[PDB]
Formats: sequence, structure tokens, C-alpha cells
Amino acid sequence: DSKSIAAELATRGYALVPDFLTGDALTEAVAAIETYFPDPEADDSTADDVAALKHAVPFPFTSNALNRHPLDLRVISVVEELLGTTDLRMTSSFIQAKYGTAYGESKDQRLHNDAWAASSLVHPRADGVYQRVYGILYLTDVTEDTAPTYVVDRAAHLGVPLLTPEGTGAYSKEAYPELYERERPVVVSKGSLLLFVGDIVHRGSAYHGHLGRRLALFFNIHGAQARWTDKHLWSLRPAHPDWGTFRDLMIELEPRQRHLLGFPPPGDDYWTEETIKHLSEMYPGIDVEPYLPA
Ligand SMILES: [Fe+3]
Repeated sequence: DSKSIAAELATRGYALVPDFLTGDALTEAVAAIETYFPDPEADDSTADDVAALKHAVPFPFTSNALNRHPLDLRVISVVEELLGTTDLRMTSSFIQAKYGTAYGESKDQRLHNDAWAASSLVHPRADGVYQRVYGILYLTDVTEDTAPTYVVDRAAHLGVPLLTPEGTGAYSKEAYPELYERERPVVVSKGSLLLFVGDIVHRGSAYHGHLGRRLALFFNIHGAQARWTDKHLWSLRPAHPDWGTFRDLMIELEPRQRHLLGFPPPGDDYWTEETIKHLSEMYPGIDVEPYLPA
């Protein structure tokens, strides 16, 4: 219910959606993220192998059991309801592993907001089409011992500025002790999705357990009206080994989903006989009907 979830986001800054993935969709997403981040308790990897891998990896991924979820139409509908626009873009997406203390020290982030674009070009607004929506799709069970996300509330609800005197969107413990007294962990079963507005005060946390790792898919979405904000940048060409997965994603996605990647919408001046032709060449089997010029 986009109206219900948007109301939770508006009033408390976050909403936890249980069982966002279930059944085969969940098992497939778990298997896909496990191809990147192993588990020495369950496979033949070691702490040395784990330390040699990067623990955060950007979209697009090697499986559409990960690539499709930031573009899920249930998520898009929530964001459209909250922002009041359909002209949305995926700002970023990455997968992440946080390993237990047997694999090295794990440290907490400071409480912060994510209301800002990366360039800080202009100050954020927390209303209307200027809001940002973040998702964390948990692919392992998350307890207080396994690096839960911590949340407080929307910055304005706490009276704290989006730009602090230190010149960032982060809140030090010495300047903002009351925020740390109010923070709470989000505990969640695998397949749950945490949604939050970017102006919420929140943080990642250290993994306190010795063994295991938390696995999650991250993404965030903005309205194109916030035109100083970048959509997710990646580099790929048809020659690349990862192209086939991305090509297959583009064929699978519906027009409403492709829109978040900056795809030219139906009726856009981009579409001509030649660009329809090259679209079918690059994505064989894609449905060109919504884009055909009159
Ligand atoms: Fe953050």
C-alpha cells in the first residue's frame, strides 16, 4: 500500500516491509549475492579469501535476481506517492557484506543524514519532489548482533540541520548526544526491505558477532526535478562479459522500470525509425511497441 508506506516514511522516516521477497525470488536473490560474498562456515573460503575481496560492489550485478529489485514496481509506486512525481531516477545501487569480528574489526558509522547529492551543489529540501528514498533489502537474518541499520527520525522532526557546523550531514556524538540516546536498531528477517527517506538520521553499525556476515542490497531513488543529482553511473559496452545479463535485464523490464535508468520514455523525440532499429539490434526480443513513433 503506497499510501500506507508513504505515511510511515513521512511521519517516522522509515518503514520495514516484511517478506518483500519470498519463495523462489528470495532463494534466487540469496544465491546471487552469495556468488560475491562467501561464508567460511558453509563453503571452502577462508578469512584470507574474504579479506582479498571488496565488500561493496556497484550495480549492474552478474544476476538479475539482484539487478531487478531496485526497480521493483512496488518500490517505484511508494516513491511516486511520497515525492508526488513519476519522473524518478535510480541514484545508486550496490551490494554489501559486513563480516563478523573473526574477519577483522568492524566499525560503526556516525549518525548522519543522506539528504544531499554527492556534489553538495545546493542545499537539500526534505519536501515533495526533492526527497530521496533509500532501500536496504536484507538477504540474511539481521539481529542486534549482526550489524543492524540504526534509525532515529527525520532530521526536521529532531530539530537538527541537514548541514551541521562541521560542514557535513553527519552528527558527532559530542555535538548531538541526544540523537545517539534516541537511536534504535532495525531487526529484520531475510527478504525484508527497509525503506527510509534520505533526510532521516541513521547509521550503519559494527557487526558484533564473531562469525557470519550480513548480506544486503542497497539502492536509492530521487526525482529528476532535483536536477543537480546524478543517477547511478556505470560503464558497460556490448563487448563486456557482463553485457548479456544487462541486455537480458533491459528486455525483462517494463517501460515504467526502464524510466528510472534514464531510458527515453514513450513519445520522446529520441525515437525514430533508426533508433527503434538499433534498440532491437542491441536488445534482441525487446518489445518496441510502446516506443514506436506514430
Ligand atoms: Fe547513510
